[PDB]
Amino acid sequence: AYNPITPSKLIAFSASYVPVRTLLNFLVASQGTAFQTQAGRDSFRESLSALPSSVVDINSRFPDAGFYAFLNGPVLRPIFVSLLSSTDTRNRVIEVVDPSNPTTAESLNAVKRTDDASTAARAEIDNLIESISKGFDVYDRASFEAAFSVVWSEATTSKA
Amino acid sequence: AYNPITPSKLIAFSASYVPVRTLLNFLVASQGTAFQTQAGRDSFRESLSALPSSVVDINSRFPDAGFYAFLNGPVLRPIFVSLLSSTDTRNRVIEVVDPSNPTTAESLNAVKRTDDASTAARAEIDNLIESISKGFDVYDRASFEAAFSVVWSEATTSKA
Amino acid sequence: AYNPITPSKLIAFSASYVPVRTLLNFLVASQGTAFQTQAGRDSFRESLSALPSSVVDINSRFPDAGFYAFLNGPVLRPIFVSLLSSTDTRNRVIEVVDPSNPTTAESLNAVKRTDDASTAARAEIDNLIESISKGFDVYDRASFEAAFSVVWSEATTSKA
Amino acid sequence: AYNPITPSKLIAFSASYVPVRTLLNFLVASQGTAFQTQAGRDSFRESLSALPSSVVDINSRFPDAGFYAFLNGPVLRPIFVSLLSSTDTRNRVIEVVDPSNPTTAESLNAVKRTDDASTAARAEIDNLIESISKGFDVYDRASFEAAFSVVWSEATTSKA
Amino acid sequence: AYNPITPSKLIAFSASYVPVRTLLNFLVASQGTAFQTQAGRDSFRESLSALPSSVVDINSRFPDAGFYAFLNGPVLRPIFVSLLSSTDTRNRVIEVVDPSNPTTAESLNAVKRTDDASTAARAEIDNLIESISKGFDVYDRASFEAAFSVVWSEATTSKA
Amino acid sequence: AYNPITPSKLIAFSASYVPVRTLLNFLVASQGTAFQTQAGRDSFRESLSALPSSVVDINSRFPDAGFYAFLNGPVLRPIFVSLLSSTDTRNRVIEVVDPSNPTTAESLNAVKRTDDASTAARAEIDNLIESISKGFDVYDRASFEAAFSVVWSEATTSKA
Amino acid sequence: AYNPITPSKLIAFSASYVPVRTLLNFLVASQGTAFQTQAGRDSFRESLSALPSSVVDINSRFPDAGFYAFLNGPVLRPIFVSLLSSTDTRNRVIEVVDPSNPTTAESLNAVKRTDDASTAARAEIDNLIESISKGFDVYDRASFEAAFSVVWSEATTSKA
Amino acid sequence: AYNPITPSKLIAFSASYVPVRTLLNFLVASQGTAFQTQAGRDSFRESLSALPSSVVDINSRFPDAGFYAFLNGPVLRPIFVSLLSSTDTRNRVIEVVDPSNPTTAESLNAVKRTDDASTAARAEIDNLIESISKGFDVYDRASFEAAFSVVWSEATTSKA
Amino acid sequence: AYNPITPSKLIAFSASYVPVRTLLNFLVASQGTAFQTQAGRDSFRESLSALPSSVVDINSRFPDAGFYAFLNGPVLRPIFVSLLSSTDTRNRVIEVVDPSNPTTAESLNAVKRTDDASTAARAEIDNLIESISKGFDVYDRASFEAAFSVVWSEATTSKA
Repeated sequence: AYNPITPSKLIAFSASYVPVRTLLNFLVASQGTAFQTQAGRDSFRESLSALPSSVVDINSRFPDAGFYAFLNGPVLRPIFVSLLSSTDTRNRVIEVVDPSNPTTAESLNAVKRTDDASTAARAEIDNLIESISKGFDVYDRASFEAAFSVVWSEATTSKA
Repeated sequence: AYNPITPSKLIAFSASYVPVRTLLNFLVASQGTAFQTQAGRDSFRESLSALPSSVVDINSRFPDAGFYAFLNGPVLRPIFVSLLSSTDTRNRVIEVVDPSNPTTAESLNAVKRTDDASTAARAEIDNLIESISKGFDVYDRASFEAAFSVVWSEATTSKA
Repeated sequence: AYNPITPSKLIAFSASYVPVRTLLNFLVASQGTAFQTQAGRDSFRESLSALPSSVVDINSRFPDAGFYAFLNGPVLRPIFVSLLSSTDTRNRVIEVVDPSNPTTAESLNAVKRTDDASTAARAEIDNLIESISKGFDVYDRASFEAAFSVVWSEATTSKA
Repeated sequence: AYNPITPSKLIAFSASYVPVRTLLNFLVASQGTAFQTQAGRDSFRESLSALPSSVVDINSRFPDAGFYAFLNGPVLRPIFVSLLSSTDTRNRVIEVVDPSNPTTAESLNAVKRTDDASTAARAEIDNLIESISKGFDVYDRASFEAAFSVVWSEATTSKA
Repeated sequence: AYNPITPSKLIAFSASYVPVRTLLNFLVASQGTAFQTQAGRDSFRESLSALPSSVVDINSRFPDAGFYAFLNGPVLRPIFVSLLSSTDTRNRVIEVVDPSNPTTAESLNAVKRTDDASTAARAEIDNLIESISKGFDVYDRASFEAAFSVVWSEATTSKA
Repeated sequence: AYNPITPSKLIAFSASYVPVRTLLNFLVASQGTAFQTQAGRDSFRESLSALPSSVVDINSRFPDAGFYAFLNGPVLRPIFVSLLSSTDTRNRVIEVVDPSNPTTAESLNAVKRTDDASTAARAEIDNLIESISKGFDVYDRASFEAAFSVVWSEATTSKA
Repeated sequence: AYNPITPSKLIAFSASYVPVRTLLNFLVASQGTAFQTQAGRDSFRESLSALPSSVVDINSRFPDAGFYAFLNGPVLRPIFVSLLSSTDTRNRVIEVVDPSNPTTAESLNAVKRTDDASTAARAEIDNLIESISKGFDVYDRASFEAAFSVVWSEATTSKA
Repeated sequence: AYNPITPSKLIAFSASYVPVRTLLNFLVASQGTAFQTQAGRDSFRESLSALPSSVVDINSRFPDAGFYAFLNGPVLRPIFVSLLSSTDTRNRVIEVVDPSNPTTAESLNAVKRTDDASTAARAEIDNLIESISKGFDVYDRASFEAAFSVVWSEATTSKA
Repeated sequence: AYNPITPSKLIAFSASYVPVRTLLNFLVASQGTAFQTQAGRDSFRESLSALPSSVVDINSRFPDAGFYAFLNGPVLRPIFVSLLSSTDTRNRVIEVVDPSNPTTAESLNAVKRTDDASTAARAEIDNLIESISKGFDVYDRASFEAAFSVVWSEATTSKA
C-alpha cells in the first residue's frame, strides 16, 4: 500500500526543494560572485548549498505532478559534496598594512593553495547546469511511484 | 496540446532575453573596458552575464515571431560559463605605496596569473560575436513549436 | 517583399556608420598617438572602435546609393576584434619616484609584455587601411538588395 | 507491434540529437579553437561531445521523416570515444614567471606528451566530417522501422 | 520533384558562400600576414576559414546562375581541414626578458616544431588558388540540378 | 556575345593592375631594401605583393589597347606565391643587450634558417624581371578577346 | 520442423550484421587510417572488427530475403582472426624528447617488429574486399533453409 | 525484370562517382604534391582515395547514358588498394633539433623504408591514368544492362 | 554527327592548353632553375606541369585551325609522368649549423639519391623539346575530325 521499503533509506535532507527553480537560475547570478576573495565563498555556502531542505519529510506529496527532483544519488554525489568543501573555507587574512611586503606568498601560504580554489569552483558550477536539467534523479509522476509505494484511495469529504 | 515533454528540462534561466539586442551591440562597447585592472572585470560580470533573465518562464510567448534566441545548450555552454569565471575575480590589491618595490610580482603573485586573465577575456568575447548571430540555438517560429507543443485555439472575446 | 531571411542574423551593431569617413582619415591622425604610454591606448578604444554604432537598425535605408559599408564579416573579424583588445588595457603604473630604481622591468612586469603591445598596434592599423577601402563588405546598391529583400512601391503623397 | 527486441540495447544516450545540425557546421568553427592551450580543450569537451543527449528516450518519434542519425555503433565508436579522451585533459600549468627557465620541457613533462595532443585532435575532427554525412548510422524512415517495430494505428480524435 | 535524395548528406556548413569572392582575392592579401608570430595564425583562423557559412541551408536558391561553388568534397577535404589545424595553434610564449637566454630552443621547445608551421602554411595557401578557380566542386546551373532535384513551376502572382 | 565561359574561373584578384608599371621599375628600387633585417621583409610584403588588386572585376575594359597583363597562371604561379611566403615572416628578435652573448645562433635559432631567407629573396626577384616583360600572360587586344567573348555594338549617344 | 541440428554449433557471434553494408564501404575509408602510428590500430580494432554482433541469435529471421551473410567459416577464418591480432596491439611509446637519440631502434625494439605490422595490415584488408562480396558464406533464401530447418505455417491474425 | 542476380555482390562502395572527372584531372595536380614529406601522403589519402562514394547504392540510375565507370574489379584491384596503403602512413618524425646529428638514418629507421615510399607512389599514379580512361570497368548503356536486369516501363504522369 | 565514340576516353585533363606556347619557350627559361636545391623543384612542379588544364572539356572547339596539341598518349606518357615525380619531392633539410659536420652524407642520406635527381631532370627536359614540336599528338584540322565526329551545320543568325 503506502511505503518506503528497505532500511530507512531517506535522503530528503539533501535535495528536492531545489530542482528547476533555485538551481539553473541562481547558478548563473551566483556563478557571478566574490571568489579570489573572502566574502563570496562564505555567503555562497550559506544560500544555495546549505538550503535545499525539503518540507518533504513524509508529511505531503499530494501535488501529483513532477517538477521537484530528488536530486541526490547520481549527479550530486560528486558536485554538492566535493564542491561544497572544495572552495577554500572562509578564514582569509594575509595582510599586514602594505599589500605585498615581503612574505605575502613566500612564508605564510603559497600560490597553488589560494588560486586553485577559484577555478575548482568554476567548472563544478557548470557541470551542475547541464546534468541536473536532464540526468537521472527527477521526482515526477511514475518516479514518485518508484520510491513510496503508491496506492491511496478516498472518496467523499475525505478531502476536507 | 500545449506542453514541455521529458523532465522539467528548462533553461530559460540562462539566455533568451539576450539574442539580437544586448548581444552583438553591447559586446563591442563592452569589449572596450577596464581589464588589466580591477573595475572592468567586476562591472562586466554584473551587466551582460548576470542578466539575461527571461520574463519567459512560461507566462507569455504570444509574440509568434522570432528574434529571441534560446541561446543555451550549444554555443553558450563553453563561452558564458568558462568565460564568466575565467577572467580573474575581483580582489586585486598588490600595492604598497610605490608601485614596483620589490616583491610586486616575485613574492605575492606571479606574471602568468594576472596577465593571462586579460587575453582569455579577449578571444572568448569574439567567438561569441560570430556564432550567436548564426549558430544553433535561435527561438523563432517552427523552433518555439519544437520546445513547447503548440496547439492553442480561441475565437471571439477570448483575446480580451 | 521586404525582409531579412534566415535567423535574426544582424550585425549593424559593429560597423557601417564607419566606411569612407571615419575610417581612412581618422586612421592616419590616430595612427599618430600616445602608445608606449597610457593615455593613447585608453582614448583610442573610446573614439574609433567603441563607436561605429549605425542608426541603421531597420528604421531607414531610403538613401539608395552606396558609401556605407557593412564592414563586418570578412575584413573586420580579425582586426576590429583582435586589435581592440590586443593593445594593453589601460592600468599602467610602474613608477615609484625615480624612473628606473631597480625592479622597474625585473620584478613587477617584463620587457615583452609592455613593448610588444605597441607594434601589435602598428601593422593592424595599416592592414585596416588597404583592405576596407577595397575588400569585401561594402553596402552599396545591388548589395543592400542582397541583405534585405528589396521591393517597396509607393506612388503619390506617400512620400510626405 | 511496437517494440525494441533483444536485451534493452539502447544507446540514445550517445548520439542522434546531433546528425546534420550541430555536426558538420559546428565541426568547422570548433576545428578553429584554443588547442596548444588550456582553454580550448576544456570548453570543447563541454559543448559538442558532452551534449548530444536525445529527448528520444522512447517518449516521441512521431516525426516520421529522417534527418536525425542514430550516430553510434559504426562511425562514432572510434571517434567520439578515442578523441573525447585523446586530447589532453585540462590541468596545464608549467609556468613559473619567466616562460622558459630551464626545466620547462626537461624535468616537469616532455615534448611528445603535450604537442601530440594537438594533432591527434586534428585528423579525428575531419574523419568525423566525411563519414557521418554519409556512412552507416542514419535514422530515417525504413531505418527507424528497423530499430523499433513499427505498427501504430489510430483514427479520429486520437490525435488530440 | 524538389529534393535531396540519399541520407541527409548536406555540407552547406563548410563552403559555398566562399567561391569567387573571398577565395582568390583574400588568399593573396592574407598570404601576406603575421606567421613566425603569434597574431597572424590566430586572426587567420578567425576570418577566412571559420566563415564560409552559407545562408543556403535550404531557404533560397532562386538565383539560377552559377558563381557559388559547393567547394567541399574534392579540393577542400585536404586543404581547409589539414591546413586549418596544421599551422600552430595560438599559445606562443617562450620569452623571459632577454630574447635568447639560454634554453630558448633547447629545453622549452625545439626548431622543427615552430618553424615548420610557417611553410606548411605556405604551399597549402597556393594549392588552394589554382584548384578552386577550376577543379571539381562548382555549383552552377546544371550542377545545382544535380544536388537538389529541380522541378518548380509557378505562374501569375505566385512570385509576390 | 559578351561572356566568361567555363566555371567562374576568375583570377583578377592576383595580377593585372601590375604589368609594365609597378613591375619592372619598382622591382629594382625594391630589390634595394632592408633584408638581413626585419623592416624590409615586412614592408615589401605590404607594397608590391599585397596590391596588385585590379579595378577590373568586370565593370570596365573599354580601353581596347594592351599594356595590362593578366599576369597569373604561367609565370607568377611559382614566383608571387613561393616568394611571397619564402622570405622569413616578420617576427625577428634574438637580442638580449650585447649582440653576440652566447646562444645568439646556438640555442634560439640556427644559421641556415635566417641567412637563407635573404638569397631565396635574391634570384626570385630577378626571374620576375625577364619573364614578365616577355613570357605568356599579357592582356592585350586579341588576348582580351580570348578571355571574355567580345562582341558589343552601340551607335549614337549610347556612349554618353 | 524448425531447428539447428548437430551440437549447438552457432557462430552468429562473429559475422552477419556485417556483409554488404559495413564491409565493402567501410573497408575503403578505414583502409585510409593512422597505421605507422598508435591511434589507427587502436580505434580500428574497436569499430569494424569488435562489432559485427548480430541481433540474430534466434529471435528473428522473418525477413525472408538475402543480403546478410553468415560470413564466418570459410573466408573469415584466416582474415578476421589473423588480421585482428596481426597489427601491433596498442602500447607504442619509444620517445624520450628528441625523436632519434640514439637507441630509438637499436636497444628498445627493432625495425622488422614495428614496420611489418603496417603491411600485414595492407593486403589482408584487400583480400577481404574481393572474397566476401562473392566467396562462400552468404545467408540468403535457400541458404537460411540450410542452417535452420525451415517449415513455419500460420494463417489469420497470427501475424499480429 | 529489375534485379542484381547472384549473392549481394555489390561494390558501389569503391568506385563509380570517380571515372572521367576526378580521375584523369585530379591525378595530374595531385601527382604534384608533398611526398618525401609528411603532409602530402596524409591529405592524398583523404581526397582522391577515401571518396569515390557513389550515391548509387540502388536509389537512382535513370540517367541512361554512360560516363560513370564501375571502376572496380579489373584495373583498380591492384592500384586503389596496393597504392592506398603502399605510400608510408603518416607518422613521420626523425628530428631532434639539428637535421642530421647522428643516428638520423642509422639507428631510428633506414634508407630504403622512407625513400622507396616515394617512387612506389610514382608509377602507380600513372598506371591509373592510361588504363582507367580505356580498360575494362566502364558503366555505360549496354553495360548497366549487364549488372542490373533492365526492364522498367511507365507511361503517363508516372514520371512526376 | 557530333561525338566521342568508345568509353568516355577523355584526357583533356592532361595536355592541350600547352603545345606551342608554354612548351618550347618556357622549357628553356625553366631549364634554367634552382635544382641541387630545394626551391626550383617545388615551384617547377607548380607552373609547367600542374597547369596545362584545357578549357576544352567539350564547351568550345569552334576555332577550326590547329596549334593546340592533344599532347598526351604518345610522347608525354614517359615524360610528363616519370619526370614530374622523378625530380626529388620538396622536403630538403640536412643542415645543422655548420654545412659539413660530419654525417652530412654518411648517416642521414647518401650521394646517389640527391645528386641523381638533378640530371634525371636534365635530359627529360630536352627530350620534351624535340619530340613535342614534331612527334604524334597534334590537334589540328583533320585530327580534331578524328577525335570528335565532326558534322555541324547552321545558317543565318544561328551564329549570334
